[PDB]
Amino acid sequence: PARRPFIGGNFKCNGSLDFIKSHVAAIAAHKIPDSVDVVIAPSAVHLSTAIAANTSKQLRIAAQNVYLEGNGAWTGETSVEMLQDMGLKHVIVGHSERRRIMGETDEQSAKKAKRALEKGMTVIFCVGETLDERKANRTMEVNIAQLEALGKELGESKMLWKEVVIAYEPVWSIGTGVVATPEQAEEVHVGLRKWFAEKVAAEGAQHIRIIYGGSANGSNCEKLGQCPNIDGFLVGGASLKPEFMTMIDILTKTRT
Amino acid sequence: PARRPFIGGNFKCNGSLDFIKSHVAAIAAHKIPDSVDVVIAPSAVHLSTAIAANTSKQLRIAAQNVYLEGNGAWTGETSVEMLQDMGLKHVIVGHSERRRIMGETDEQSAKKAKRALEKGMTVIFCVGETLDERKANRTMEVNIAQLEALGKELGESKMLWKEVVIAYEPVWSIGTGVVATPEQAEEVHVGLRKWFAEKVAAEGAQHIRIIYGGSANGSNCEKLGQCPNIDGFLVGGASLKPEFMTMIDILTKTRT
Repeated sequence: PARRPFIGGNFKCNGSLDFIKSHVAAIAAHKIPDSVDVVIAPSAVHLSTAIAANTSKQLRIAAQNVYLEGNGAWTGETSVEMLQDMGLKHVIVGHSERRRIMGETDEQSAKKAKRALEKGMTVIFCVGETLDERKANRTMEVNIAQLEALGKELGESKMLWKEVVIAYEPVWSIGTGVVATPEQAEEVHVGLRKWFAEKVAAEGAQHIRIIYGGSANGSNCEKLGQCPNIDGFLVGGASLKPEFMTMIDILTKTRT
Repeated sequence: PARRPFIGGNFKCNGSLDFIKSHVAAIAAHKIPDSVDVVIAPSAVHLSTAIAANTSKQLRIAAQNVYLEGNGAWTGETSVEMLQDMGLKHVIVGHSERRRIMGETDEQSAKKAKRALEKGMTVIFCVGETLDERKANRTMEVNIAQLEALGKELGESKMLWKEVVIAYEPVWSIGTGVVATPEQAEEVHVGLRKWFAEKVAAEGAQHIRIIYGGSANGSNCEKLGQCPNIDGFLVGGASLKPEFMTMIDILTKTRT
């Protein structure tokens, strides 16, 4: 059985008010089919501007991060409550920039995800290995460890996992212009799906979306989208460009 | 010679869209004199809502945090460029919640501050010791170390320091309802001003604002404001309440 395809655009720390207005309008003007989930994640200060600019009935706005506590004395942090008050359904958790550059631990990412999921959000949960870890032949060990941390907070819970979208982004592919080959990406996605079937649920493994990120763009996404276990993309740099819309079209054509 | 008094309200991780609209309107309706700087720092997702609600010609909106890189691949982070594009002049850097709970290092806080100052922002730079550090009689050593980290990035630079407001908030006073006595606070502020005179500039020490935070509220702020070296307040919990306006009035009456 199959999955609703998913494409997310992570703007990261980019944008101005004028850009958000113009780019969100451009995406919203694209004919987005009802058969694919399309989500964009502007920087936190731009979320309300993006929501106001979003005239699409399909496009959804997401956050790039959320904290693991509710409202309270957490200077600089955003709560799930704040995001839901703004009408958001989606949030990115555990992006490799936060894990590897900003010191977000496996347990911290897992706790953020659990809190968001328990409150009814859809979490795009990111995992991935560094070039060093892949050279050491620890690719699956690393990715599985990141997921087992979420598993520790959610276990086998049903429908905690229902609204998880796993995003595999090899760290060596992020912003480097070095995309994983379809073979390399599919191999990891197969491994993640086997892990899910074994440690969570066999039926659940058939339904969970596992998307690929890391230098995914309009030129390479068709071949990735043709891989049985790659349900779509988490797009960084290309999400700031008109080619993001081309990717939506390619994903639709290849997987619906 | 003397200082323009400064009062900042840090909302921390609190608020909904409706609250921001209503509370910013309430503050903006207060008669704020031209003689005092009054700044409020909503959560990042609420900044644009607060800016739209702010009809005051005196009140300024500030951010609670900013990253130490420009725009780029920093998922979950906000750049100085983004804040300036939104028209903001002020940012809180090095809040003790970020230092002590979220692992922001002295050097990281210093680098954030330097970047913001170089771009023309006013930085509310927070320092403070824990109860453990004070028990160990290391209060001044800790606070000075946090400032020397900024000094390392700015040195004796003129007018890098011109737009710094130092905020002393003993960690044991944050959200605990245990305010420092005027005697305790003034003693630290004297120490910080002596440090500034010795390590930065004697004339500069006469002009830099050093504000107190940590359970400051409408009931205790007059006695603090009467201390020669306490130029105002960084207000947490009370900034979410109507008593914030009472504090503005008390600060004006005591220091102008």
